[PDB]
Parts: sequence; C-alpha cells; structure tokens
Amino acid sequence: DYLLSANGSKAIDFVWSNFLKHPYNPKLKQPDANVKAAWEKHADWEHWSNMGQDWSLNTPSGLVPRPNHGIAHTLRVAQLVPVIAEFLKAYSGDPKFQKLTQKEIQKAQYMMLFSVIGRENDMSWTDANHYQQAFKEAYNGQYSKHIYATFKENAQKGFLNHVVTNKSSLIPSLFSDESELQYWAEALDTGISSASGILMALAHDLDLMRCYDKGKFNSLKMKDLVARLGGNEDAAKKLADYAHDLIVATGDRCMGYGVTQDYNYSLFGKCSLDPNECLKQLQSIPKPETT
Repeated sequence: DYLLSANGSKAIDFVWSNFLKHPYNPKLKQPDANVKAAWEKHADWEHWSNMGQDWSLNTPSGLVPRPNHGIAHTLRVAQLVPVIAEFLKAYSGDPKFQKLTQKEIQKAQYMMLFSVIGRENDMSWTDANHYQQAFKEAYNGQYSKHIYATFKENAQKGFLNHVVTNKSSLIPSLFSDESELQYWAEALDTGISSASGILMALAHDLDLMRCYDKGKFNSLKMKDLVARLGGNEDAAKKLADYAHDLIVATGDRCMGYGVTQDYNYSLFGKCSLDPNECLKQLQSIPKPETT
C-alpha cells in the first residue's frame, strides 16, 4: 500500500541510493587473530566467518553487494507488514492488534525500509554478541562497542536525516509530531510487547527463511509465529507461504521453509539492482486471504 505512495517511493530511493546499493565495509569482514582464537573456543557458536558471509553475489546484471540484506530483503519485509497485520487481526485473538490503523501500519511499513541501512557486514545480533564476548575474553576483559547496535544507531541517523529533510511531507501525515517520530526512530533499535513492535519483528522473522536452515527457522521463528496466531498452524503456514513466495518472486534463496531453492541469479540480479523492478515483482504475488 504505502510503498507506491510519494513518501514510500522517496524513502525507497533514499535507502537505496545512500546505503543499500553500496558494498559492505572491508574492515568488518573478519575479526582479528585474537578475537578469532577466543571465538573458536566456543564450539556452540556459529563460526566467525559469519562476519564475512554473503559479502556480494555475481549476477548477469552486475555484482550485487550485501545480497542477504539488500533492496530485495528490505522491500520484502516492508511488503510483509500489512499482510501480517491482517493475520494478527484475524487469528491472534488479542484485541490489542486493532490499534493497528492504516496510519499505524504505514508507519511500521515505512520503518522497515530503514531496517538494514546501517549494516556494514552481514553479521547477526547473536554474532555481534559473540564478537563482543570474544573480544572481552581475548583482551583482558576490555570493552568493545556492540557492532550490531552501532549498525542500528547509524540506521537511526539515516532515518532521521531523511525524515527531517522531508519533514513537511511526513509530519503530520505519517508521524503526528517530532515526539512521535522520536518513538518510531527508537523502534529501529531492535535487539517486545507493543502491537506495532510485534508487527515489525514478525516481518523480520519471516524473511529469515532466506538464510536459516529448516530446523533453525522452525524452532526459532515458526513456533513463535504459530503461538502469535492463536496456535493456528494453518494460518501461520499461509503467512509463511506468502513470505516464501515473495522471496522466490525476487529470485532470492529460500533455505528455511517451503519449496526451497538457491538463487535465481538472473531474476535476483534484476530485482537487486533496480528497486522499482523489485517492487513490481513483489506486488505480482497474491496476498493471502484471512477468514
């Protein structure tokens, strides 16, 4: 809905041109030797190479930077938000989800456009916890700034930059005033009980089927989604099927759910190098109906 609006289109162009079309930062590709050694002692941690994973992807259309957190991912999580809201209203059994007016849902969708702009590598929140702990263990307890939290602070900076540059178009029609804007900017700091926060978290969670294996996606994402939909596994599966179909529509990899696939390099390149083409492919997917 909001992604074709003037405000949506301008936000997409901002995040694409200033952040998402550019490479990750080579200085964040891997830890130093000391941090690596401390990290490797934790056999239960995913390997430190997660920091440099998914750096870029060659496609017939060009070399795609940040392929696992680029324009296709960003547009999909934004597109998921209104559909998730309709599923929550239909199946959650929690009346708190009717605080989701169109304006609320549009703000949540808008925020998702800024949800990965601060990234300088592909590492997860858990990876950043591990880096910070490994740093402490390698360097006599010394403190280091949490890498993922720094990404989110940089995203807040870029979000606020865009919104204030376009304040007359966004306040009060999307954000009522500067105080409300401040609350939504603080909502980018994702590490959650509000209706809009749950909505944004579920969009992030669903799209992780692109990079989680099936055991991890089912245990860490699907169980929670089913419980949020009142235990309705059929409804959760319809919603996950939609997230899967958006992934396939953009040529992206799908590892954790449904009919799995590797990248379609041609389609992924076309979508990942042209936001408007990516959005066109996304909107060709039927939105599921709720009872």
